[PDB]
Amino acid sequence: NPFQFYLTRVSGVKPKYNSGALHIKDILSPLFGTLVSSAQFNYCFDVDWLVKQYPPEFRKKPILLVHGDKREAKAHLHAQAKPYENISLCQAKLDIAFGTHHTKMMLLLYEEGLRVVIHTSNLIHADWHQKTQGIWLSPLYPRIADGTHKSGESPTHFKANLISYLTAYNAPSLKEWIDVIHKHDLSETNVYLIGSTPGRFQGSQKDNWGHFRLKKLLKDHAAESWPVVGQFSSVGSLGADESKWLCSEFKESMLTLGSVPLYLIYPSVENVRTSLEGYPAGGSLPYSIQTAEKQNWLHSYFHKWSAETSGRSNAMPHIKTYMRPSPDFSKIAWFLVTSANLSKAAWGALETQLMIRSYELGVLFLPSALGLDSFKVKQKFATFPVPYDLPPELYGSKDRPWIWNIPYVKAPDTHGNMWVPS
Repeated sequence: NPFQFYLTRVSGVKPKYNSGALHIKDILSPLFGTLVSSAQFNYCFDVDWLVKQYPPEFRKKPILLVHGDKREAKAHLHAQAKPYENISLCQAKLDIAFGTHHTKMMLLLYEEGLRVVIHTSNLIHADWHQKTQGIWLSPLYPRIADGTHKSGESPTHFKANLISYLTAYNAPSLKEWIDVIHKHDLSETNVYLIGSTPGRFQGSQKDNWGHFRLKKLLKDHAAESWPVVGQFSSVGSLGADESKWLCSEFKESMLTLGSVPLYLIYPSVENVRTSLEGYPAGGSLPYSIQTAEKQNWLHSYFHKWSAETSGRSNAMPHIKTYMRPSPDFSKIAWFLVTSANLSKAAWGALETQLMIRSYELGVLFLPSALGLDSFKVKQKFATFPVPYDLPPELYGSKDRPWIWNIPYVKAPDTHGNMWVPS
C-alpha cells in the first residue's frame, strides 16, 4: 500500500471494522523490529499506561518523552516518569503565549533500522479506545552503509524537512535523534512533511511552516470549483467574521493548486450524545462557549460526523484531516492528516510575518509523489482511504456544534447520563 495511512482500533465495533486497524501495542510490537530506543512526542501522557504498551522485552529500552508542560504540570509529568529510570524528558520551549506542544510522533530506532510514526493520538488509554484517530507509518528506513556516500533523501525532501523540524526545538536531547536520522536512508518516503513550530516567520521563512508551508507545496507540486474539506476536533477563535482569517488566509492557502466551497466537519451535540462514549467523548472536543459565542457565523460551515464507510460514526473523531475533493467527491487532489485543529495557533496568522503558537505535525499525500494526478476515493474504507463519508452532511436546523463547557441535561446519552461540567 502506497499510503500507509491507518485508523486506530476501536472497541465496541465489529471486527471487520478493526481488521486493517492498528493499536499502539501493534505499532510497538516485536514484529515491527528489534527496539533499541524510542522517542514519543506528544501533548498528554499516562506513563504507567505508555510503558505497558511496549512489549515486555522492550520496556527497559530508553524512551524520551517530548512534551511542552510547564511548572506544576511539568513537575507532575516528571513524577509520573520517576519509577522508570530508562525514561528521559525534553521540554519543548513554548515562548509564545497560549501555545502547546501538540505534535504526535514516534521515532522508533531498531537494530534493523528506523521508523517514524506521525499520528493524532495522545498517549493515554482513552485516545486509543473508542475514538477515530489517524496514523501514518513510514517504511522501515535502513541505516546508511558506512563507506557509501548517500544523502538518503527522498524526492519529497522528507529527511531534511524532518531534521529542520527537530532542529527548531533547539534541544540537546533531540540532537541525538537528528544524528540518528542523518544516519538512515529515508529515500523511499512518498509523503511531504507539514510542520508548525512556534515563532514569527518573515521573508522566505514564512513558507517553512503552517498554512504557508501547505500553500507552498500545493503551488509547487499540485473546473476548480473543487471544494476544500476540513475536519478537526477543536476550534480556536477565528475572529468576528470569515474574512478575518478563515476565508482570507486559511482558505486561500488550501485552495492553492499549481467561490470555492468550504466544508468543515465537526461533531454536533447529537453526534456526541449518541457516540460509543456518550457525552464524555466531549472531553476530547474542547470548543469553549467563550470562544463559540464570539463567532456564531462559523457554525453555518459545520457538517456532521458520519463515518459509515469505516464503521465509526459513533467513534468521535480526534483525527484531523484536510483535503480537496472533486465536485462529485469521487476523487481528490490531495489529503493531509495532521495534529493541527482549526485555529490560528496551529496554522499561523499573518502579522509581514506569520505567527505560530504551537508545534504541530502532519503528512501530505500528493498524487504527484506517486506519479498520479489524482487519487480515486476508496468507496469502502491508488485509491485513497478517506475515513469518513462523502459528501459531508450539513447540520440540521436543530443541530448545534459540540461545546464542552456547557451542560446538556434535556436528553441522556448512550449511557443514560447527563453532562454537567463544573
